[PDB]
Amino acid sequence: SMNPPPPETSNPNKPKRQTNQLQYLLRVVLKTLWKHQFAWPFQQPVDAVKLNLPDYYKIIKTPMDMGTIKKRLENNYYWNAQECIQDFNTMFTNCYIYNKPGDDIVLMAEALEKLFLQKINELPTE
Ligand SMILES: Cc1nnn(C2CCNCC2)c1-c1cccc(Oc2cc(Br)ccc2Br)n1
Ligand SMILES: [Cl-]
Ligand SMILES: [Cl-]
Repeated sequence: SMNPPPPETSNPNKPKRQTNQLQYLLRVVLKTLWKHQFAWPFQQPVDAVKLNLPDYYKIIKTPMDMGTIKKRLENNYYWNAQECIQDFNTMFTNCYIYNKPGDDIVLMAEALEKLFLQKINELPTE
């Protein structure tokens, strides 16, 4: 197919945790970023058929998006907060890798990344 399968959101053998930091990543970080005016391109996997981008998955080999992250958090997919943070990082970096400095989508990712970093500086630590 032209679209690869989307990243998994379940994996029965993988060991899982529920932690306060992961709960905060869902309730506060993800759900706030989700409502930002620039969130919509990032709310679902890139559909290369819909978007007419036969090169997207030629370039991006570790796709990630906030819809996948949301489902992973809801399904308790992660072991720890850093694992989820890594998925956000992959999503932003993919956008920079596929696009160009100054593109509208890159301006959006830059703004979202700054907001993300601001929110993860407030991760509960106690
Ligand atoms: C993520 C992501 N990373 N790159 N892209 C496009 C950006 C445009 N070029 C091809 C790659 C997306 C993406 C995902 C869903 C919808 C969507 O829609 C657009 C958004 C803008 Br802002 C501008 C134009 C479009 Br179409 N873009
Ligand atoms: Cl647990
Ligand atoms: Cl199309």
